[PDB]
Amino acid sequence: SWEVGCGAPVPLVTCDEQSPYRTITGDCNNRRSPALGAANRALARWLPAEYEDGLAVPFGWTQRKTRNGFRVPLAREVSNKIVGYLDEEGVLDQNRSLLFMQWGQIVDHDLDFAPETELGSSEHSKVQCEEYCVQGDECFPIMFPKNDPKLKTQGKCMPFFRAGFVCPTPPYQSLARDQINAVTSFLDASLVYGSEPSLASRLRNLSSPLGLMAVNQEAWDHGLAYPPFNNVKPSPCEFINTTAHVPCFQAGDSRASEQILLATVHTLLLREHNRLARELKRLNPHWDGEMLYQEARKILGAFIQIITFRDYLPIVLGSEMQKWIPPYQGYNNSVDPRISNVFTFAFRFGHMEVPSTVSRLDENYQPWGPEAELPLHTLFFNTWRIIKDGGIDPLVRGLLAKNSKLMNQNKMVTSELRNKLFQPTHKVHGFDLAAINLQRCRDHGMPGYNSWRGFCGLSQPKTLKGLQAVLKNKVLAKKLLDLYKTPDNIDIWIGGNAEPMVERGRVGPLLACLLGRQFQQIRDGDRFWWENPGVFTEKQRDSLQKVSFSRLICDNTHITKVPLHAFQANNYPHDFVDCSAVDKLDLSPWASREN
Ligand code: HEM
Ligand SMILES: *[C@@H]1O[C@H](CO)[C@@H](O[C@@H]2O[C@H](CO)[C@@H](O[C@H]3O[C@H](CO)[C@@H](O)[C@H](O)[C@@H]3O)[C@H](O)[C@H]2NC(C)=O)[C@H](O)[C@H]1NC(C)=O
Ligand SMILES: *[C@@H]1O[C@H](CO)[C@@H](O[C@@H]2O[C@H](CO)[C@@H](O[C@H]3O[C@H](CO)[C@@H](O)[C@H](O)[C@@H]3O)[C@H](O)[C@H]2NC(C)=O)[C@H](O)[C@H]1NC(C)=O
Ligand SMILES: *[C@@H]1O[C@H](CO)[C@@H](O[C@@H]2O[C@H](CO)[C@@H](O[C@H]3O[C@H](CO)[C@@H](O)[C@H](O)[C@@H]3O)[C@H](O)[C@H]2NC(C)=O)[C@H](O)[C@H]1NC(C)=O
Ligand SMILES: *[C@@H]1O[C@H](CO)[C@@H](O[C@@H]2O[C@H](CO)[C@@H](O)[C@H](O)[C@H]2NC(C)=O)[C@H](O)[C@H]1NC(C)=O
Ligand SMILES: [C-]#N
Ligand SMILES: [Ca+2]
Repeated sequence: SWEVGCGAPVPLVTCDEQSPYRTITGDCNNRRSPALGAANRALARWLPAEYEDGLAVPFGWTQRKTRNGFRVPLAREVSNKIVGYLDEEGVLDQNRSLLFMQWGQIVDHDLDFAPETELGSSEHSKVQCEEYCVQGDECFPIMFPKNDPKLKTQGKCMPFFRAGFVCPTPPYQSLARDQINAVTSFLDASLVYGSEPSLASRLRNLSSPLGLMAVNQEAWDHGLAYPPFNNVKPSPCEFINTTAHVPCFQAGDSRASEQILLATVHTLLLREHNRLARELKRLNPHWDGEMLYQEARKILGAFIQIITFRDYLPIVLGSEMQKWIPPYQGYNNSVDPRISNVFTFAFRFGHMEVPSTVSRLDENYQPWGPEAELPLHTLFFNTWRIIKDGGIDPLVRGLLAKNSKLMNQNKMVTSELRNKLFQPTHKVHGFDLAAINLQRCRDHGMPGYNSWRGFCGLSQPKTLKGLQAVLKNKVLAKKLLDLYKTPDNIDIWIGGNAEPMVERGRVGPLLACLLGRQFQQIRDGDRFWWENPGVFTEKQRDSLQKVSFSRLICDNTHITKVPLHAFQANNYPHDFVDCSAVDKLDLSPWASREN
């Protein structure tokens, strides 16, 4: 091999080994191999990387180089031809609420983040990439094709910087290049608490022995808290409304404010921790602050794993669920819990589930005000519509009463994301998420569609006729091959998402396999999985089975009408009940007695 002991982790940590609590970084989960699943380590490779020069140069970089004999097509062209559509009508998912899309994003943020590069405390190429579209070093621009309207209006490209990678931060030369996962691989609410000790400690309220998370001191939502403001300037959230001067929120994860509905769920989660910590202080007046924090935290981790595995996964994977995720049989220390590189692209099926608008509803679940429904592109990095325009309740009702967008082979990704995305570093609402997904697959050394079809034990299309049969669509198959010139070159993201959906699910066979095996691994390779004997007591697990997202809303908002099954499509008011009908989480089992 090339080094088995390489890298730039968090330095000096040692395992307690008989401690009830997860570490913040994820170290010490696996006794035998402590760094497994820890944050700031390389994403795992389930298959060897594919680079133009075998090591680090992505396909698409050199113009004369081919992949299997052909030029790879430009990400934006694939975007323009396959991914865009104009008419938003009829695209809604008739049996999935907007919360279905939004939870996907929460789970994702808990599992994987692959940061971009700097080594530019002040850079000037950071401007050579934007201003001039010059490829080079970590600038890998998305060039516009001939006849792209953004040419007329935007320039020659969209800037794009390669993903950070292990060992160093420098150009290098050891093993093939591996990207970093800056968060913990375990579903452990790292998105609320942080994945590094410094951020984790900054998010806490250490001014009092109550094990609380710090809340914003400038704004309140009917007596309920908001996260802290991230008071580092310049702020993306301030930039979108020079006048409101409302900054981004501070959470355990830096993307928290990417969009308003994401900021919203982060807020409920923060609020739930504090609720939990208060409740455990009435029950155990003798507990110190550290114990309150850790105990509340452990519960919150179990809520996220439960909602995810009991309510969310079954409706993404449908009939494939049991094929890839059998009933839990206990912790297996031989299982690799790392998130794989390919999963961070497979989990992006979610991009096709985002609708063009977001609504605010009032207490009768009717349009809230004259500007109730808003285009998604104005909600990127937008915290001012929250703080200054209703708080989170009207947003929360929207999440329950509105639908997600349905993946559709003819209508993939809304123009709100495909033409009008806002990137926190630049200043235009003019980027293309789809094109970015394609560029990123290449950046990350992904194998092609057929390599993954094979990995998953599925047939590999060698012909147009074969691709037609697999996609079950003549027209999609043909545009795809007019661009790629062989199924082997199709980027995993577009190939995976082009497959028709398995029965009672929302992803096709390939994605169901990639998703499925990954989820099986993080549950079975987790020493702190909630069902593993010894983590919780039996009585404690009997209480946890009764959690729901609907209850989380009742305890942390002023929404008083919710559905019993929040992920499916719900109509008001037939499918909405009063909060009193929804099970509460009983904490008596956490009552500790002295003698
Ligand atoms: C704005 C964005 C969203 C909502 C309006 C959104 C939504 C989702 C859903 C619902 C996901 C899963 C079900 C999901 C997964 C992942 N995303 Fe995506 N997303 C928005 C915007 C972005 C941006 C920008 C990125 C970074 C793109 C890049 O490559 O530079 C992004 C990424 C991801 C991602 C990979 C994360 C990682 O491992 O680094 C998902 C698993 N999303 N999003
Ligand atoms: C909207 O989606 C719903 C969930 O995807 C779906 O109903 C679900 O159907 C599944 C089986 O396909 C059932 O799962 C479990 O529920 C029963 C309760 O009667 C249990 O006893 C069984 O163990 C069973 O496995 C549920 O009945 C149901 N899921 C939930 C949690 O509600 C609807 O059919 C969809 N609506 C439409 C119009 O298709
Ligand atoms: C860390 O936790 C501290 C303890 O809860 C907390 O202090 C509490 O702060 C709130 C307001 O910030 C106070 O609530 C009071 O608000 C009005 C002022 O307009 C008063 O008139 C009322 O008495 C009301 O109680 C709490 O009194 C205060 N509690 C204590 C015991 O000091 C901090 O705010 C938390 N720090 C962070 C950064 O979140
Ligand atoms: C930047 O954010 C501003 C809010 O912080 C926002 O201005 C605010 O929004 C509207 C104006 O469009 C006003 O709402 C209503 O207020 C009173 C009564 O409540 C009405 O009489 C007004 O007619 C209006 O409908 C807010 O008062 C207003 N606040 C201020 C101080 O202007 C801007 O719209 C945001 N700008 C952009 C470009 O996003
Ligand atoms: C823990 O999971 C591991 C790894 O998947 C299992 O160990 C073996 O895995 C290989 C690879 O598929 C296969 O040979 C078998 O599935 C397993 N070996 C045999 C012959 O037992 C293992 O089943 C799990 N450990 C426990 C105790 O369940
Ligand atoms: C999406 N992040
Ligand atoms: Ca995590």
